[PDB]
Amino acid sequence: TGPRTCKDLLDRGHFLSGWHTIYLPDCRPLTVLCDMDTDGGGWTVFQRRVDGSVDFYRDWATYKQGFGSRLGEFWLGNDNIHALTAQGTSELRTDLVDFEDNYQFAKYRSFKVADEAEKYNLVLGAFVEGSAGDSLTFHNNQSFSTKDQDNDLNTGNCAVMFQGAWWYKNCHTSNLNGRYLRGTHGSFANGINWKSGKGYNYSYKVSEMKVRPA
Amino acid sequence: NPCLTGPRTCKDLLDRGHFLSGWHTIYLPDCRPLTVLCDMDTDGGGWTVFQRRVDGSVDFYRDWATYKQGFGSRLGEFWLGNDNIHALTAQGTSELRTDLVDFEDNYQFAKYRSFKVADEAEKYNLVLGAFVEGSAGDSLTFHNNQSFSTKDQDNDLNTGNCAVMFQGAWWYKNCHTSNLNGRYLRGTHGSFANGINWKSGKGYNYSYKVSEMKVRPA
Amino acid sequence: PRTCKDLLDRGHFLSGWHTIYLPDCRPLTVLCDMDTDGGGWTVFQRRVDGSVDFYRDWATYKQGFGSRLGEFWLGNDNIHALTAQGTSELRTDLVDFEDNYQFAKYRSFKVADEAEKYNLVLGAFVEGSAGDSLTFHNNQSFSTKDQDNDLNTGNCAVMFQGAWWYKNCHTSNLNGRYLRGTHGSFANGINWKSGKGYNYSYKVSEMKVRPA
Ligand SMILES: *[C@@H]1O[C@H](CO)[C@@H](O[C@@H]2O[C@H](CO)[C@@H](O)[C@H](O)[C@H]2NC(C)=O)[C@H](O)[C@H]1NC(C)=O
Ligand SMILES: CC(=O)N[C@@H](CS)C(=O)O
Ligand SMILES: CC(=O)N[C@@H](CS)C(=O)O
Ligand SMILES: CC(=O)N[C@@H](CS)C(=O)O
Ligand SMILES: CC(=O)N[C@@H](CS)C(=O)O
Ligand SMILES: CC(=O)N[C@@H](CS)C(=O)O
Ligand SMILES: CC(=O)N[C@@H](CS)C(=O)O
Ligand SMILES: [Ca+2]
Ligand SMILES: [Ca+2]
Ligand SMILES: [Ca+2]
Repeated sequence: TGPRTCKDLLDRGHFLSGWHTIYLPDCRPLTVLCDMDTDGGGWTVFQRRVDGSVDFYRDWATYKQGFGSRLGEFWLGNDNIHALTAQGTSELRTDLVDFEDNYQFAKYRSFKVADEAEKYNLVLGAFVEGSAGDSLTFHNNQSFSTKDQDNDLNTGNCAVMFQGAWWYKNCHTSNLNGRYLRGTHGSFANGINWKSGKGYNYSYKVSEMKVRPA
Repeated sequence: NPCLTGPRTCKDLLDRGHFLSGWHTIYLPDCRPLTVLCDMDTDGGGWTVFQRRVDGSVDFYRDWATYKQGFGSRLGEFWLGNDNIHALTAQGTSELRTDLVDFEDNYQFAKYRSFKVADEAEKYNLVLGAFVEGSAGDSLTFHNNQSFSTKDQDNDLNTGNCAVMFQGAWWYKNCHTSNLNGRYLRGTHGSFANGINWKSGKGYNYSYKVSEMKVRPA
Repeated sequence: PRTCKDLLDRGHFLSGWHTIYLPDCRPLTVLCDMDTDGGGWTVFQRRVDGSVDFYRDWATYKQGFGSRLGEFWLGNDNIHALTAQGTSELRTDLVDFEDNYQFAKYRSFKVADEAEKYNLVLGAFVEGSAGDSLTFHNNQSFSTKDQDNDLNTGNCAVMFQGAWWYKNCHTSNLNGRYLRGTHGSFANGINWKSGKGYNYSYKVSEMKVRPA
């Protein structure tokens, strides 16, 4: 048939990382970023923060379809992300870089997101390994919330209090779609924050969330 | 049959459900395929970007032939080329937006009702519609209905050579008030108006960090 | 389209990833430098920011590694395939941390297949402000940390943290560590000895081929 993941492509001898066009179960094309280097390679990347050039404080319609630049930061979009994580079993990996260049990460057994009707519900496996600690199981079975759509289990607005979008609760222990605040920041838990990573007051330089059939 | 069944613009591609910026190949009026950068993010999406400065890696002080055909890198800085820019904006009405960024991460912009450049025979004459809006202020209306000039081909209205004088390439009049193809001078410079300058923006003595020029069907 | 020069001829004036066809007609996406010295160069190595680790083994250099988005080594099999039929000039481009440019050029450039240990076959130096720091390495095997093929009793890949056609050991070390300017450490950076010497590591390095 044809390539359906970055796993396929790597196996087919595409060894350099970059944008490749894979085929959704639905088929229908869809060009994605492939990380062929990290942890044996073949990861499809749906989120990337690198320099704070793209504004992530976006609404529902935008997160649905995705936004950003293949040239920089981006969200692959929730419909795509669902299509992508729906049919085998993908394992999520997160990669975080502080402004020292100390890498830290988190690996998870499985990773699925429900369709838009299910509100892009997070179905997270269990923390495997990762020097950044588990700052995401906390958000299991919890709908995705955006500025123009409050779904969080909180009386106020998590998306707005911490200026981001996430599967918020009351509210978060992770906030990778938050403000790009450049290292330690006075403001509270509103940067690119990994609770168990560098706490609620440090915003990483680099954030990447990627998948790969386990 | 791909000339017939492909997209004509970055707008078409947005319509067909490409929401990420990047290089897509579109088909020009003469059926010729061309790979352009689509900015799908800014002010609505569907812009075809034709110039981009960002880090000063590419040298923009080039002769006529090179501006004609295009030069640079999809990976970074670039000019799409005068023939292409003309073919883009010939049959139809396209609006132009200018995006700018300084070294303290201020974003500004300027937008224009229409934007057309003639063919080479007409020396890529600029035909600029009215200023719509922008925090950058207007620094392009001044250059309306002027020829494009390079160092090795002078078509301005200055007794001298603007392109040489201000080390760029533009629809120079006498001489300029914007100079987005000037030297990558990195913030405030001591040299006069030879940077990537937008006069109503940060004047003749500050060169921006980023510049982008893009078109969308009006 | 069989090379980047073909593509330039067909009106592709911007540098970027295009897919060409290997002489056996296998497709391969390569970086085409359409700007330098007349354009048409297929790029097979690139350092620029120090984000990729170049201190790799034989398998990894054989197949290629890195990102289209940044730094990479096209892979030895591909570099062989590319320089297999005909004659290809080599250009080495170097940029320092004051943005000064230096280059080197060579009449011809060929690397043998894996059997002959990706042996280096180089033509005459023609010119370049970096000076000739590659001829010294002509007719040598490629070495990595795990497969030592040099003419030194020790391991050169390990001694100078890179991968090259090491003799005893090197006068160029472009796959060395990204050390960022002048370094006290001896000869283990992105080093071109006739250029900035054994103690300066360049900001940018590119190695490219084009039909002669
Ligand atoms: C664009 O500029 C040209 C000159 O390059 C203008 O030409 C002049 O136009 C006026 C009419 O208002 C004539 O009286 C002059 O004699 C013309 N000079 C030349 C050299 O032809 C032209 O008018 C401008 N066009 C527009 C649309 O403003
Ligand atoms: C905004 C951005 O990240 N773009 C750069 C990243 S290297 C580019 O590829 O030109
Ligand atoms: C951020 C980046 O890479 N630039 C985009 C704007 S979203 C572009 O104009 O192509
Ligand atoms: C022909 C042209 O414009 N290119 C020149 C600089 S003017 C060059 O890079 O050698
Ligand atoms: C990215 C590349 O290979 N070349 C660029 C700058 S070196 C260019 O064509 O201007
Ligand atoms: C190329 C290289 O060194 N690879 C190592 C890990 S980086 C290996 O697992 O064999
Ligand atoms: C966009 C960019 O320059 N980053 C490269 C670094 S080698 C990458 O994504 O791998
Ligand atoms: Ca609420
Ligand atoms: Ca003049
Ligand atoms: Ca040895």
